[PDB]
Amino acid sequence: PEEYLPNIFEGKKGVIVDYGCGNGFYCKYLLEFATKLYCIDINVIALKEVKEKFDSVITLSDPKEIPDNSVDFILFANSFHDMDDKQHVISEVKRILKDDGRVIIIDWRKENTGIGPPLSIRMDEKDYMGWFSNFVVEKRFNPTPYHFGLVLKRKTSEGHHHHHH
Amino acid sequence: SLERPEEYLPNIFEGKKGVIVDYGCGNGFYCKYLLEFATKLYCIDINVIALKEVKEKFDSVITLSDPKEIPDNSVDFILFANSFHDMDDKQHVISEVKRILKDDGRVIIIDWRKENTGIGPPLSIRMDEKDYMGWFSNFVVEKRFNPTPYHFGLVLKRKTSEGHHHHHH
Ligand SMILES: [Zn+2]
Ligand SMILES: [Zn+2]
Ligand SMILES: [Zn+2]
Ligand SMILES: [Zn+2]
Ligand SMILES: [Zn+2]
Ligand SMILES: [Zn+2]
Repeated sequence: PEEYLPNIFEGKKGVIVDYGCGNGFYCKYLLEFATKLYCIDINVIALKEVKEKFDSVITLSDPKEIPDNSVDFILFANSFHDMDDKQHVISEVKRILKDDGRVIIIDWRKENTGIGPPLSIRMDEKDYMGWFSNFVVEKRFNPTPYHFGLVLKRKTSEGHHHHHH
Repeated sequence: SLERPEEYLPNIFEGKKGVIVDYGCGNGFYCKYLLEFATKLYCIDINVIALKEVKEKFDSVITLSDPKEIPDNSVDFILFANSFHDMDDKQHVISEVKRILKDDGRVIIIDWRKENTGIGPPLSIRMDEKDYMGWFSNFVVEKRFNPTPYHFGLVLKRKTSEGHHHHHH
């Protein structure tokens, strides 16, 4: 995790959102790069466990109170596939992310791996880029043999720019 | 500046730097004074642009439309500075005040006296001590102070309770 994360945040420390933190695994690895760190999760127990370890982290049930055009990186570590309200999620990601921000996807490979979650709930790159349709992949990486990783960025737009700042 | 908060805030906060909430922060007047005392500072206001101006000037401040995302039993001081009397959902506000405040937390009220002082908001919308304690009825006044000659000021603590303590921690 040290193996791959620094490559991604190496250049630019900033406002990070751990979107669907559950486990709380990735938080310690994000704190080193974070001016502010938000952890968002619908599960209240999971949020308590994080507040108990890490007092500086802003815990939220939902991204509503994250200001518009304020976020540098959003991480979905194994979290998006079973998240509720995927449309609302994508819509909030677009609102909170700066024009120059990045979305980081880490999820299980769409293969029988033996461990990890049920195969029917798993998504692959092509599935992610259906939901994240205003984005394009900028890098790929391999967190473990059973996972994949994307770093995503907004499609360059020429139309109007209605994204509020 | 009619209000000179350097003259009464320190006496309140001195012993006890901590988690503070400016509830109805509006103007954002009190923020610089509260920053020198807050381990965390939350600013709450329904007015979306008022919050914007607070964000533009004070980046450590956590701005919220509402106190929902503030954790249970996590707060030391809550300030209501000229803000309760016209606040929406007063019973929802008291309820949230009770949920987020610690057992030993304090509520600070500053508001306009309920007489015609010429300056200030219309006399009809104003509340005195007695009005405040109808809303903050699980609390008692611990100290009183006079921020200005047109304002009153209270420091409030929770009533001591013999019974159950259902307040989640
Ligand atoms: Zn715990
Ligand atoms: Zn829904
Ligand atoms: Zn934009
Ligand atoms: Zn402004
Ligand atoms: Zn209402
Ligand atoms: Zn309690």
